[PDB]
Amino acid sequence: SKVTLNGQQIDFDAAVNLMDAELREELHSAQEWTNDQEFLDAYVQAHAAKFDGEEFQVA
Repeated sequence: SKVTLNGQQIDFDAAVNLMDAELREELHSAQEWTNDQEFLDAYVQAHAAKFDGEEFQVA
């Protein structure tokens, strides 16, 4: 799928490949996800919380 990150449409699988492994599995285990965009948006929030405010980016 494509998801929107920081105003740009990017491949979700590529984004997932850049996600912190512990956070990605925590989010996957915690709940059902309506779609990949909801997953990404929650990941961005969790990444900022884990890494002292760092903005997840893909580039």
